[PDB]
Amino acid sequence: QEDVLAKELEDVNKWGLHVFRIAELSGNRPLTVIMHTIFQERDLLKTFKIPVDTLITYLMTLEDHYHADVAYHNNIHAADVVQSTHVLLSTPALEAVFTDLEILAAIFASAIHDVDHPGVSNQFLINTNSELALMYNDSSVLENHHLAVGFKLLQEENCDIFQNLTKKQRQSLRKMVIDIVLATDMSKHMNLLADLKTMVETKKVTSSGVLLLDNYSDRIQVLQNMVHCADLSNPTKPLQLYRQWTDRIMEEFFRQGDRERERGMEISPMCDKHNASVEKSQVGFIDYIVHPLWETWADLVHPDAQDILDTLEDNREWYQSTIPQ
Amino acid sequence: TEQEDVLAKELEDVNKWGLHVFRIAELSGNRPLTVIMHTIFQERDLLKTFKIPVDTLITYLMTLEDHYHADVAYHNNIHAADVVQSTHVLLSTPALEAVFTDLEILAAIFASAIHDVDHPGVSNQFLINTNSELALMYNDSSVLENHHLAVGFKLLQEENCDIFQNLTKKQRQSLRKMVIDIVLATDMSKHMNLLADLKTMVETKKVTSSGVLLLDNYSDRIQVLQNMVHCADLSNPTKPLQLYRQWTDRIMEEFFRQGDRERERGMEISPMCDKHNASVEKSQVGFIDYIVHPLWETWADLVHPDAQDILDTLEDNREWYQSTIP
Ligand SMILES: COc1c(O)cc2oc3cc4c(c(OCc5ccncc5)c3c(=O)c2c1CC=C(C)C)C=CC(C)(C)O4
Ligand SMILES: COc1c(O)cc2oc3cc4c(c(OCc5ccncc5)c3c(=O)c2c1CC=C(C)C)C=CC(C)(C)O4
Ligand SMILES: [Mg+2]
Ligand SMILES: [Mg+2]
Ligand SMILES: [Zn+2]
Ligand SMILES: [Zn+2]
Repeated sequence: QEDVLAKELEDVNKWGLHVFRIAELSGNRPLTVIMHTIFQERDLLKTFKIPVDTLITYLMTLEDHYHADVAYHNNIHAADVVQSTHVLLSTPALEAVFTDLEILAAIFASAIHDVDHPGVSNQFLINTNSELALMYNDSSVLENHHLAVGFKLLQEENCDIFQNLTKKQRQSLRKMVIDIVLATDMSKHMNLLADLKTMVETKKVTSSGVLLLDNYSDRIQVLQNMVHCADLSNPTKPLQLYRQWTDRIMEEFFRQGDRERERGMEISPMCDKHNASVEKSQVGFIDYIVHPLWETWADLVHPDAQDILDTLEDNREWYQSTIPQ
Repeated sequence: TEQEDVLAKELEDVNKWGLHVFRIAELSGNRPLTVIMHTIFQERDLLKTFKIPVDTLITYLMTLEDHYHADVAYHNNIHAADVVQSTHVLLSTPALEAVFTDLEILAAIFASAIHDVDHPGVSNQFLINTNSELALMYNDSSVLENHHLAVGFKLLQEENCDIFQNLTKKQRQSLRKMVIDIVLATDMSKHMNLLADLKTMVETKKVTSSGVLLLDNYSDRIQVLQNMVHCADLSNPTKPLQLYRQWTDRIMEEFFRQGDRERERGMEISPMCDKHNASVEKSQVGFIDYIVHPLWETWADLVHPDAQDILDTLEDNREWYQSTIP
């Protein structure tokens, strides 16, 4: 059975990894085993002199701080964004374009980017005068918290996986992770996409294929949009995976609407289990958010994302066909 | 009481640049922030306008004042009172008459009162470099300024402390957003972009048929309030010299104590923090020339000629410090 876990991990470099099976077979440890695998595969353990036991200790503490009773924003979603970023980092149109530290940053950021998520939105936290929104002054409330927790757990006993980075590497990695995770805030999607579009029209490439990014500002924009794409990758996965993501996000939204209802609060979009339209919402979210983003990312890495974009467009067509006339 | 008669006399100056804020601190039993805020709320009729019970106001003010550190030399309750009172004067400038609502006036004054609460006496960069809990909480981004906001709003929830209890929901929400926008703008790492934006507004300035500044939209209104409180924060070099000198004594002591901690730890000592390699006079001239005067000249332009005397004092003080360079 550990034998079967080992076999599914052999797809760690493929879009559409079997992450829910990996979660079941690993004892609800998909984040730990997928991060462990990606580090071994990318050889970051010896590139950055990380004790393997310290890696595992940190990964397990981190995974423990994802909430088991949150339907979508839990450790399976984290493991899925980690493995998804890992794939997008290997696109030929970006090969060896990022340093081993820029690679460590995007993967570490992916792993911590929703840690300790309570399963309600930033707007809910603001409207209920939550401790979180009070702490963070209503600005990227959750995303600041994910960062703070993800970095704070490094200080637990035998958890500092960056202990053998130089102090300048540590400060560079820290800034990059903060910049990336703060960019997962959906209220920053449109600016982030506008920036990605600008970068596509003025794009420059070694005509032989590989992309040419010269200054940090553009390279962090690509890592921000990359982890953002990974965060928004469910509708681009094989349909049986995507449908499971949809079930969970709707269950999580519906529980938030139940909390807004007990409180007499207005019910947020897609959180009213008595007035929902699950399929129309997915088609809508694809049309206005997910496809504009992934179309621009495919232009950026042309044609390396074509097998990702086709799947997204297949999944949009299927969902639309579940809506009667 | 004799001492209260004299405190009340000094508080008659609350509308004047160069109020004796240090005397008021002494005369009020180390309550300059409480007494100056209370005086200003009475002066602007804010307790009636927003139905603020006087006992609630005093209770909040005293709790807020308590959360400034009495053992920090500059970023303490006296600084807070001074910035409140300077903002109060700047709000009353003729070029801004009837521009801002009572709620905006309330926001600017409240932001000024809380804008450094629980300041530990060390810079953002120090808190980042020492991997402090604060910098870890706030991801190295406006670390202190986020903290001042969080503490200032949290204390409103203490027993009989919610001075905004009778605002409407919409009023509370708009006040909260404006205050956040203002206090985050006190982060000195935002100064250059803030001043560059203020320059643009001066260059494209619109006035009304009455000669008063015309502000069409939130973006321009909050930008003026942001720079107003930022000017009040950077107003020490514009005050009468005997006040300015005491502010300089205090910032240097607070900077020197951070430099000792930096030296204890083998860290490079931050600018102006090395008591063995300091040039107090030259640093004040440098700070005026590169930061304070560019700001105050631009603010003076925005409200021309309302602020000419403040600018003249700033330039006199600059010349005085310059004249003392050996
Ligand atoms: C309220 O606006 C909508 C909206 O009307 C519909 C939305 O539908 C979603 C559908 C989703 C998911 C969504 O993402 C939640 C999310 C993602 C990233 N960061 C925060 C929240 C949204 C949405 O986030 C989503 C949003 C985005 C919110 C903003 C402020 C731009 C996640 C997974 C799948 C299965 C694709 O369905
Ligand atoms: C490191 O940069 C310097 C610097 O080299 C010199 C500086 O001199 C100051 C002198 C000061 C004060 C300073 O302000 C500290 C401050 C103010 C507002 N918010 C945060 C810090 C600085 C300074 O803030 C100051 C700074 C920091 C500001 C910027 C633009 C990054 C405060 C009071 C008086 C007496 C006018 O002397
Ligand atoms: Mg998130
Ligand atoms: Mg400050
Ligand atoms: Zn996420
Ligand atoms: Zn200040």
